[PDB]
Amino acid sequence: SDEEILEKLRSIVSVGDPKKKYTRFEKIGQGASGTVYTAMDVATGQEVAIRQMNLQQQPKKELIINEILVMRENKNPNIVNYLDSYLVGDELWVVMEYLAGGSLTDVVTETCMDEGQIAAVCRECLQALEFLHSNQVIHRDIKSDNILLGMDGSVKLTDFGFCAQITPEQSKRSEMVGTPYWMAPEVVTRKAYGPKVDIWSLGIMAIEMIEGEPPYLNENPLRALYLIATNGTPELQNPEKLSAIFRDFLNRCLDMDVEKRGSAKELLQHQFLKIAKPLSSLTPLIAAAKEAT
Repeated sequence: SDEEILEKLRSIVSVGDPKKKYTRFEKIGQGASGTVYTAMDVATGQEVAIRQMNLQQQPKKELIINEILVMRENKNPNIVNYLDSYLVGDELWVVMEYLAGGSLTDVVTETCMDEGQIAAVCRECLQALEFLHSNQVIHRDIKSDNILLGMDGSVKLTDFGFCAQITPEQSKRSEMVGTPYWMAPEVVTRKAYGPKVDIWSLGIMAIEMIEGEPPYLNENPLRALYLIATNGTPELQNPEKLSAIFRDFLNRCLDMDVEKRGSAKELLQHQFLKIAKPLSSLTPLIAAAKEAT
């Protein structure tokens, strides 16, 4: 009930108006997710990202409540920090830390990452996934667009609008929520998928870092899914150009047999991650992609 939803949100949020706590707002996005602004927390100095949503015109308010509750109880260095929330009438405000280095998408479409840089990003993403999976949370929409970067090269996962919480019982999901091009075959070829769908998506993200886009980006999403389900593990355009350990890492992330596919815990031990360069090695790419917008 819209009424119950407001009472639930009322219990979650901090009290009052945020217009006092933040100052130099600046409107960025304005999609259907609500209006996003950059602003400054006046008491800590921290620059933040604030999403304002008019509730009565928000579709699935339960997903928003789920998102806040999951973020609040699953804080981690590799996840964009959820800071606070406020409700002013039917206006809901969600405050997140702001990362000034844009997203991984900007980097893969505007620059050329070397293997040491790719290994670093893959490691940081796997750290977030091991943490989430160990806490029974499946992100379900892993893709470069959901990987935000700090100017210092910090790598953090965001957008928990489609996550799932599982248990011993209800250990598998079946709802199709992810972005087509990054979806694991089992999301389609069957029902009941588990945490490893995020590992598959990470593998597609690695392909993005190598080739600039996920396989089949050129195709209608509807056709991509059929291809993903019928072609299975994607073929690289120039596999010979990659080191043997990077090819092995990709093979483990993109295996068709879910049981065979690596888990986050297993992949954090992979030798490909050991060639990772310091995260600050990403700063030049981030700066280049920020300028080339």
